[PDB]
Amino acid sequence: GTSKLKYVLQDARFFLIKSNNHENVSLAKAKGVWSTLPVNEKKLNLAFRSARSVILIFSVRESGKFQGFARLSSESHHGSPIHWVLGGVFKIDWICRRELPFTKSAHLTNPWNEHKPVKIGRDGQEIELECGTQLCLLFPPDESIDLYQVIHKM
Repeated sequence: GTSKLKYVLQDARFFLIKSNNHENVSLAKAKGVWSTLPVNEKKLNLAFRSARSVILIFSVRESGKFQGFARLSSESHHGSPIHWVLGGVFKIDWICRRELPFTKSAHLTNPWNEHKPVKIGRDGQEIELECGTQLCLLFPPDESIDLYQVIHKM
């Protein structure tokens, strides 16, 4: 079902994360971590303190798709070295590891990026609440993830 997902997304904040390659998203999916440039690190740390859930929605540049979305479980901290393909490290809990093609989100516009389609935005672009909620609900359900665990951290 979608009820626990909607609960996690209630009053959440949403950020578009762009990656240059699939390897970095695969690493983040396996290790439950993400790292970003300092200008975005500061914004995510501010948002983590401000909202019950902060959701990162990932897209690999030129893939034409989103690769999934996750929730921040920590502020950034400075751990084991991650061999990214090229600041601090955020811990993240994945909510959906399934893909969504850009074609399926063509009806969604982001008020915080001039009402451009939500697929459009620089790495770190915030997505307004309604658009972000609708985008996350478009993804295929990831039956391998139990959101009971995610709820306990809020």
